[PDB]
Amino acid sequence: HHTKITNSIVNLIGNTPIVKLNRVVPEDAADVYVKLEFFNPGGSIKDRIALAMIEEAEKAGKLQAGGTIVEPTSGNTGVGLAMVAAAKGYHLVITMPETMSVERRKLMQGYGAELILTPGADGMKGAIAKAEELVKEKGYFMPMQFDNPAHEETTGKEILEAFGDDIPDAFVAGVGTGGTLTGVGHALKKANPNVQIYALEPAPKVLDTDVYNGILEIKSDDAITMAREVGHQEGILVGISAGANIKGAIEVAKKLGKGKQVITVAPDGGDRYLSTELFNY
Amino acid sequence: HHHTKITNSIVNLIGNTPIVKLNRVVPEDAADVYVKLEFFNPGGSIKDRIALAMIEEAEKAGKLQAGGTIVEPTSGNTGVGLAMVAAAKGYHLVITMPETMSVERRKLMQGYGAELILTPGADGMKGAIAKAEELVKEKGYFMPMQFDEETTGKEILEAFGDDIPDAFVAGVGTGGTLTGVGHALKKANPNVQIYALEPAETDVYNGILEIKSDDAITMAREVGHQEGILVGISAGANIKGAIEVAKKLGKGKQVITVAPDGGDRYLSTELFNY
Repeated sequence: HHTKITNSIVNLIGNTPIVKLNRVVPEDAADVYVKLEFFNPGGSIKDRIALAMIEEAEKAGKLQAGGTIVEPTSGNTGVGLAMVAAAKGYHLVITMPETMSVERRKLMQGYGAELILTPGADGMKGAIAKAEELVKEKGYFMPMQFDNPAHEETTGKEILEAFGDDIPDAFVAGVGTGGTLTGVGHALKKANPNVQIYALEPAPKVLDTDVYNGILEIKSDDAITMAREVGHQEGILVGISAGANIKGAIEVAKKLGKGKQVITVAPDGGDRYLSTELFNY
Repeated sequence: HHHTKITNSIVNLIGNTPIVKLNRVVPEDAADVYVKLEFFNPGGSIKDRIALAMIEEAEKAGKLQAGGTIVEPTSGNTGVGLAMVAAAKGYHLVITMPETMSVERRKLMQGYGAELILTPGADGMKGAIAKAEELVKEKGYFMPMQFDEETTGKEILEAFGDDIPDAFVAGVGTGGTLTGVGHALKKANPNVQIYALEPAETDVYNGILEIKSDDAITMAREVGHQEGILVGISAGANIKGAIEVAKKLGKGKQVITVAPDGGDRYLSTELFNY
């Protein structure tokens, strides 16, 4: 059956659908499928990685029932975690600059996260320190950031779940640091040694490429064009970052050729870009 | 077996938003309450699957051909789902609407390649209906008729995941959806009780429920906090009604309701205090 009945919201975390593109892909390319992460507020790969870390903390005794998660976070990262935290039944404390995520914080608060606004003057440093202080002072559990070195097994399984156990010939995604992408690269590589992993960037900033086959750069105007094409032709209203990913995925698809599979991700919907030249008309 | 779906087409997701048990807000001695999370896909509603069903029926009947045009009137929160559906389907879509329609909603519709025809703001939905009807009469475009079949039934049942509850609760709307749902569910289970929710002020509804706005907001906040599902006010109203029904049904039975709206849409409102 197409409509899923599930006993818990937690089963949905990072489990947004993976959808074939049927109109914008060249006839001679690999198939391009897009994980529609923008569907569901806790619907990203990163979100299920965050759920994994929470489960592994339970397993390692480091977080017990009616405990508190503390996290120096912002954006759709913090929204995802707030979703995850409330889904799992834990009190969540988010520390952030007062200057960061006007209204995106109301989203976090909507999931019953406790927000601690740190002074603008320090930025992220002030937020990190306050979280660190809260660990030291209140005995809250702070997730280790994925990017920094100092289980892998549960991580891999969780990533595989977010893929629906589909192992592509190539995966293409945006990066913050590249941390998430590295974890994904590792998990996919376990299942297919030949998988190609591509970081996508817009047209200091220095990536760790150890697990990557390629860094792809996409022009902003191209990202917008691709997004509009997906909207019009596919009926999936993707954002600019999604559009950038789709454009990248197609490039890789043209190289791979017929009968291969490329997976990419749509982190963002068109909704977020109402002010931009995405919505001309 | 697998939680992430791999799918060949976006069309397969239309009306197929997940049905999720509430685990915290419902008394243990009540029926279970499940909520169709319609807001977690832009084409994710029951109404959207109904619209796809109508399109497929027109296709099969030849009332809509390849390279044909769908025309539909719209106002308020309505039109985005259809635009999704049409672009998914590969057809030209013409949407008629009062010039008083949200620029936001319009750009969304345009984002899916919809052609917008702005009808006089003074004539509201009636102007939009007449223009749509005029376009049917003039150019032979196909109008769904989603405004104030055996395969219809089956498609509604698919939007339920073939889960037939003891009770279903939803907002009245214009009439369309709730009527169709009530027929398909009663055909499937003659025992089913249907409840129509109204804002506190046919043969299909067993009961009319009224839920005060304050109640709706409180419910929605509790769902956000306790369940981790950021629902809107109208969802809150539905969940409150569902629980009331659930309390009367008792342990071992099932209430299905719908979340039409996310919390997102209400950042201005009493929902976001703090």
